[PDB]
Order: sequence, then structure tokens, then C-alpha cells
Amino acid sequence: TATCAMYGNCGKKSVFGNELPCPVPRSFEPPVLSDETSKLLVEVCGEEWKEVRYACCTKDQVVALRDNLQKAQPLISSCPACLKNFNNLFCHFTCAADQGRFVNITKVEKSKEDKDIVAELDVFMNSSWASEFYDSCKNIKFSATNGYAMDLIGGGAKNYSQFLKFLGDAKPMLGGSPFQINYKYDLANEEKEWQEFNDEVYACDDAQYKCACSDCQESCPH
Ligand SMILES: *[C@@H]1O[C@H](CO)[C@@H](O[C@@H]2O[C@H](CO)[C@@H](O[C@@H]3O[C@H](CO[C@H]4O[C@H](CO[C@H]5O[C@H](CO)[C@@H](O)[C@H](O)[C@@H]5O)[C@@H](O)[C@H](O[C@H]5O[C@H](CO)[C@@H](O)[C@H](O)[C@@H]5O)[C@@H]4O)[C@@H](O)[C@H](O[C@H]4O[C@H](CO)[C@@H](O)[C@H](O)[C@@H]4O[C@H]4O[C@H](CO)[C@@H](O)[C@H](O)[C@@H]4O[C@H]4O[C@H](CO)[C@@H](O)[C@H](O)[C@@H]4O)[C@@H]3O)[C@H](O)[C@H]2NC(C)=O)[C@H](O)[C@H]1NC(C)=O
Ligand SMILES: *[C@@H]1O[C@H](CO)[C@@H](O[C@@H]2O[C@H](CO)[C@@H](O[C@@H]3O[C@H](CO[C@H]4O[C@H](CO[C@H]5O[C@H](CO)[C@@H](O)[C@H](O)[C@@H]5O)[C@@H](O)[C@H](O[C@H]5O[C@H](CO)[C@@H](O)[C@H](O)[C@@H]5O[C@H]5O[C@H](CO)[C@@H](O)[C@H](O)[C@@H]5O)[C@@H]4O)[C@@H](O)[C@H](O)[C@@H]3O)[C@H](O)[C@H]2NC(C)=O)[C@H](O)[C@H]1NC(C)=O
Ligand SMILES: *[C@@H]1O[C@H](CO)[C@@H](O[C@@H]2O[C@H](CO)[C@@H](O[C@@H]3O[C@H](CO[C@H]4O[C@H](CO)[C@@H](O)[C@H](O)[C@@H]4O)[C@@H](O)[C@H](O)[C@@H]3O)[C@H](O)[C@H]2NC(C)=O)[C@H](O)[C@H]1NC(C)=O
Ligand SMILES: CC(C)CCC[C@@H](C)[C@H]1CC[C@H]2[C@@H]3CC=C4C[C@@H](O)CC[C@]4(C)[C@H]3CC[C@]12C
Ligand SMILES: [Zn+2]
Ligand SMILES: [Zn+2]
Ligand SMILES: [Zn+2]
Ligand SMILES: [Zn+2]
Repeated sequence: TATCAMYGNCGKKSVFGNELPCPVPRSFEPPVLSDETSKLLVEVCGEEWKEVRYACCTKDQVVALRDNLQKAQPLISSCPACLKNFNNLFCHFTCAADQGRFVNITKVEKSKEDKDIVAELDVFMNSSWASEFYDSCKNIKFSATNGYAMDLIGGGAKNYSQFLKFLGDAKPMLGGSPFQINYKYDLANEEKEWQEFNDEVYACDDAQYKCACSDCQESCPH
């Protein structure tokens, strides 16, 4: 059914860190989602996951995904198109049934439980999707303190590659990624066993997820 790059967690790498995911082979098929995990996955990732029965994530992985998304949510919550694109990226990265085809584990280490945990991985990204994703978040204004939201979730990223690099770089102490995540844009077309991440993307002037003119340039009148 589903092909995963990782499933579950195999312990922590430090006494104060958090547990890290277990690399699984390509022939591994995850079990059916529990009722508890399925209901929680819908609350965190939206109604798109109601009919999903096989996912590449456990309940603990969804809870870790929820805790980290809720820390960055208030920074981009004013722009629904960015929030929708933002959550959609990390939800497929964690739970999509085709995770094993766009996530390539490249480096592992041993945990305190003496098991292999992810240390560094590659995510094959579709340039057009990452470009439109950055275009929907680059102009969000943090209210009151008159700043840019991209200065926090992106560290002041000037293009989409610097945006995903800020999101993927290992920042465990700063509430970021517990391990190194590299976004690759040069996946060869000859590689048929791999594929690039590509989903529906929403611009900040989209009708269903329109953002204010203060946060979206294309939503402003002329
Ligand atoms: C979004 O915006 C960002 C920001 O602008 C863009 O990111 C930049 O993208 C460009 C273009 O892709 C990259 O340029 C290449 O740089 C490498 C070396 O990178 C070093 O220098 C960068 C400059 O540093 C400045 O800032 C840093 C802080 O970042 C600061 O510390 C420093 O003081 C300075 O002020 C560094 O940023 C870079 O950091 C590394 O680590 C980063 C963190 O992980 C990483 O993100 C970076 O990507 C980088 O890896 C690093 O210190 C150059 O080698 C390369 O030039 C080669 O390629 C071109 C094109 O073919 C060619 O013209 C050159 O000749 C050169 O090719 C020679 O060198 C190759 C490497 O040795 C070798 O393989 C070749 O064979 C060739 O060697 C032959 O010729 C030479 C003579 O040229 C000869 O001596 C040899 O013997 C041999 O015969 C590029 O210039 C930037 O690195 C990158 N920066 C960052 C921060 O990402 C991004 O592209 C934008 N994206 C979009 C979608 O728009
Ligand atoms: C998804 O992620 C995967 C990683 O999890 C990616 O897999 C990696 O893919 C790359 C290419 O895309 C592979 O690189 C090739 O590796 C070949 C094997 O290298 C071995 O032999 C080299 C030459 O030796 C020849 O002769 C001897 C004796 O007859 C034979 O036994 C050999 O088979 C070969 O015919 C040798 O140079 C190499 O040693 C190190 O140096 C190379 C080049 O710099 C590096 O590839 C690497 O650093 C090698 O280190 C390896 O061994 C050391 C200890 O020796 C360990 O750290 C570790 O085990 C490391 O693997 C090595 O002995 C080579 O012939 C080719 O020229 C390419 O270099 C990677 O091997 C492969 N990693 C794997 C399978 O684990 C995958 O690409 C990625 N997918 C996508 C789509 O991105
Ligand atoms: C990265 O993301 C890109 C953006 O989503 C992907 O680009 C898409 O790629 C698909 C497949 O190649 C394209 O769909 C094709 O469109 C052409 C266009 O033909 C037009 O004219 C014919 C003739 O009448 C008509 O029948 C078509 O409907 C079109 O009107 C078609 O010929 C194909 O049959 C097919 O429908 C998308 O158009 C394209 N979207 C873009 C560029 O925005 C890209 O594939 C992704 N790459 C990777 C590696 O994942
Ligand atoms: C720099 C700060 C703002 C980070 C912004 C992006 C946040 C929301 C992203 C970046 C990398 C992401 C993590 C990458 C990998 C995993 C492992 C998985 O098993 C559970 C989700 C979890 C733990 C993700 C949670 C969300 C996360 C932390
Ligand atoms: Zn149905
Ligand atoms: Zn989706
Ligand atoms: Zn591409
Ligand atoms: Zn690296």
C-alpha cells in the first residue's frame, strides 16, 4: 500500500532532546491508522485526511507535528493561503502515504535506546511549488510591531530556497527541525523510483484563502 521513508520513533539522542524517527525500508508497509490517530490527524492537517487509512506516521509523530505547527501558526495565521500551504507541506512530509518516494534518508545515528534514528535526510521539492509557497508568505506583516513575518519563520529569506533552508536546517534548541532536512530541486527525470513533492498550492490572492492587502500584494487594488 504505502511506502515510507520513516515510521515511528526509535529513542532520543540526548537526555534532554526529543525522540527521533526510525528509518524503514522501502518494502515496509505501515499498519492501518487507529481511530485515535485518524481523528487527531484530521484536527491538525485538515479534512483532506478523513479517508486516509494507511499513513507514514504514528500518534506520537502527529502530536510532535501539532506542537511545532502551533508555535509557528500565530505568525502566519492572518494569511490563510500561507497557513494552508505551510501546514500542507509538513503534513505530507510526516504522514503522506507516498513519503518514501520524496523523502530520502541520507544519514543516521544511534539513539540512547541503541537504535537507528534519522540524522539527515533529503526532500525532493518541486521548484514551482516551493516558489508559489514562498510567494504566499513573503509579505505577511506582523501586526503592532510593524515587522515582517518572513523575518521569523524564514529568517529574512529573500527567495524560496532560502525559505526552505531556514525551515529544514537543524534547530532543535530553537523550536525548529530536530535533524537536518535538505530540500533538493535537482531530482533527475530518469529517477522513476523517486518523485518530487508536489501538491495544490494557494496564492495569497486566491478566492478561498484571500489575505489582506497589508499582507498580500496581489490582493491590493490599483
Ligand atoms: C536564493 O538566494 C541565495 C542567496 O544569494 C542563493 O544562494 C547562493 O547561490 C549562489 C549561486 O548558486 C551560490 O554561489 C556559489 O557559491 C559557491 C561557494 O559558496 C561559498 O561562498 C558563498 C559566499 O559567501 C558569502 O556569504 C557567506 C555566508 O553565506 C559568508 O560567510 C562569506 O564571507 C561571503 O560573504 C557562501 O554563501 C557559501 O556558503 C556555503 O554554505 C551555505 C550554508 O549551507 C550554503 O547555503 C551555500 O550554498 C554554500 O554552499 C560558500 O561559503 C561557489 O563555489 C560557486 O561558484 C562555483 O560555481 C559557479 C557556477 O558554475 C562558477 O561560476 C564558479 O567558478 C564556481 O566554480 C568553481 O568552484 C567550484 C567549487 O569549488 C568548483 O566545483 C568548480 O569546478 C569551479 O572551480 C574551478 O574554477 C575556480 C575558479 O572559479 C578555480 O579556482 C578552481 O581551481 C577550478 O578550476 C557559487 O558562486 C551561493 O553559495 C549561495 N549562497 C547561499 C548562502 O546559499 C540562492 O541561489 C538563491 N536561490 C534562488 C532559487 O534564487
Ligand atoms: C538517496 O540517499 C542515498 C544515501 O542513503 C544515496 O545513495 C548514495 O548514492 C551515491 C550516488 O548517487 C553513491 O555514491 C556512489 O558510491 C559508489 C560506491 O562507492 C564505494 O566505492 C568507491 C569506489 O570503489 C570502487 O572499487 C571498489 C573496489 O573494487 C568497489 O568495492 C566499489 O564498489 C567501487 O566499484 C569508493 O570511492 C567509495 O568510498 C567513499 O568515497 C566515495 C566518493 O567520494 C563516496 O561515495 C563515499 O564517501 C564513500 O564512502 C563510503 O564508504 C565509507 C567507508 O569506506 C563509509 O563512510 C560509507 O560506507 C560510504 O558509503 C565507496 O567505498 C561509488 O563507486 C560511486 O562512484 C559513487 O560515489 C553512494 O554510495 C550511495 N550511498 C549508499 C548506497 O549508501 C542515493 O543516491 C540518494 N538518492 C537520490 C535519488 O538522491
Ligand atoms: C513541478 O510542478 C509543475 C507545476 O505543477 C509541473 O508542471 C506541470 O506538468 C504537467 C505534466 O507535464 C503539465 O500538464 C500537461 O500540460 C500540457 C499542456 O498542453 C496544453 O495544450 C494541450 C493541447 O490542446 C491541452 O490538451 C492541454 O490541456 C494544455 O492546455 C499537456 O499537453 C499535457 O497533456 C499535460 O496536461 C502541467 O501543465 C504543468 N503545470 C505547470 C507547468 O504549471 C511539473 O510537472 C512538476 N515537475 C516535477 C518533476 O514534479
Ligand atoms: C524555525 C522554526 C520556526 C521552524 C518552522 C517550521 C516547523 C513548523 C517545522 C520545521 C521542521 C519540522 C519537523 C520536521 C520533522 C519532524 C519529525 C516527525 O516525525 C514529526 C514532525 C517533525 C518534528 C516536524 C515538526 C514541524 C517542524 C519543526
Ligand atoms: Zn468516500
Ligand atoms: Zn495536501
Ligand atoms: Zn524540480
Ligand atoms: Zn548536509
